[PDB]
Amino acid sequence: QKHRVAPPPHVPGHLIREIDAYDLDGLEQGFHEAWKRVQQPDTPPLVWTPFTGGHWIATRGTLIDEIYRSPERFSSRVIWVPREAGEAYDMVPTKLDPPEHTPYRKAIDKGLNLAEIRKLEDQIRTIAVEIIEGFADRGHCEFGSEFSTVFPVRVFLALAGLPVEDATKLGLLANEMTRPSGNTPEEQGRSLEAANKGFFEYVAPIIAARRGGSGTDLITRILNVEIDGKPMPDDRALGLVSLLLLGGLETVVNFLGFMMIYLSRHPETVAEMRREPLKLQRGVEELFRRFAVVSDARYVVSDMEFHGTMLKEGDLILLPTALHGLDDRHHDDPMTVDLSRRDVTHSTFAQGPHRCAGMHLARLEVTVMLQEWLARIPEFRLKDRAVPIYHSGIVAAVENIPLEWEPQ
Ligand code: HEM
Ligand SMILES: CC1(C)[C@H]2CC(=O)[C@]1(C)C[C@H]2O
Repeated sequence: QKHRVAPPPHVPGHLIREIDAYDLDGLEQGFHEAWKRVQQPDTPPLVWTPFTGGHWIATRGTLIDEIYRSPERFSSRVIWVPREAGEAYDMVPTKLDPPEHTPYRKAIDKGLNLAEIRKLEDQIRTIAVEIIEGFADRGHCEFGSEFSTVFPVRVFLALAGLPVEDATKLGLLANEMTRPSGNTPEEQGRSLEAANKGFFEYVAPIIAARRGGSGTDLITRILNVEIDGKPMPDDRALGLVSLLLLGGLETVVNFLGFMMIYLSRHPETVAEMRREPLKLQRGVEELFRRFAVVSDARYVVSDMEFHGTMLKEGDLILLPTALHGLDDRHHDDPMTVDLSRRDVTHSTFAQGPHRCAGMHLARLEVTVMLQEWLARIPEFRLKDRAVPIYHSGIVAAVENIPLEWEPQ
């Protein structure tokens, strides 16, 4: 039974749509397919749902892109639905608008910029190869539990200088951040609050140990960047390091599952990558267009009319990033991966000042993964009659991906 709120006076009945971002209609056929059901030919650009506390949903790529690019009109002071969870959320610098955001993003970029990420290629490759060689001769694996949940976590924990044994603890907190438990906005607010506290408890001793530290790990490097000519304050550092863990543990893991389910059903596309290695390298961004996983929100700063829609200060707008990359008004045949597509524009990493700081790392992990996978498992398929299981939320998830091949 679903919790419902009544529409506020400024929301007209013709814009109401019953959409549950934490359990989308049609989700059993796929996360991306379920969001695409919302984006019908005559669907208004902004629709309002009475679920998850009541909130708007942007249904077209142009609005999603514009909202992300417009922090003065759409603030990050709340970026989660329901509102109770968004108010409890404390990660840095995602809760900040410019100019407070700027010095912290500069600090993060010191650790995650493209030049720094390029240095990581070979250690990423050795992690990938080690895992793949564990099952490549077997002729089958469960891709989720044997690879996609293992490879990016091992990469990030090594990069962050953290013990691999912490993977389970951190994954459980991350699950409750992005798909918080509860049948009620207040309940989900409390679940996110508890997970966010778990992250802060975990990172606080690490921060204390690495301030002024001599380590070369990502945390030491970012933590010791000065903010306004001074050491980063404790409150900001806790949210900053927690956000790095959240991005490192619950983004690429889920992206890889969706990507691999598609490739397993499209052997002609896999064969193109095999025959043309540059098409793989140049085609990775088209994968990011096609397999968005994040759906988060912004806070309407002022009463306004936006794309013909009356919004009130404090209204929340959910931005399902899949509805940019998969918008048929932006991309012809949007559900098809076309490695040669010239225009790959998407909001999978969002836009504007908060555009994903980890995107260089994400791109490199995916590129190295495909290169090492195809070198050892060049052909593969989804097990006959297998049914992946899908979850929707602020970050989408998929599990049960049994793959099969003839060992080479
Ligand atoms: C498939 C992979 C990934 C996707 C789809 C993704 C998506 C996103 C999105 C949509 C945002 C903007 C959130 C908002 O402000 O509303 C973001 C921000 C961010 N991401 Fe990623 N991300 C990915 C990988 C990573 C990785 C591996 C890291 C490594 C730590 C990371 C770190 C960050 C950080 C620090 C920010 C905050 C940037 C800021 O506020 O200025 N992300 N990401
Ligand atoms: C929405 C995000 C994916 C993005 C900002 C968050 O809080 C994330 C959950 C991690 C980071 O990459």
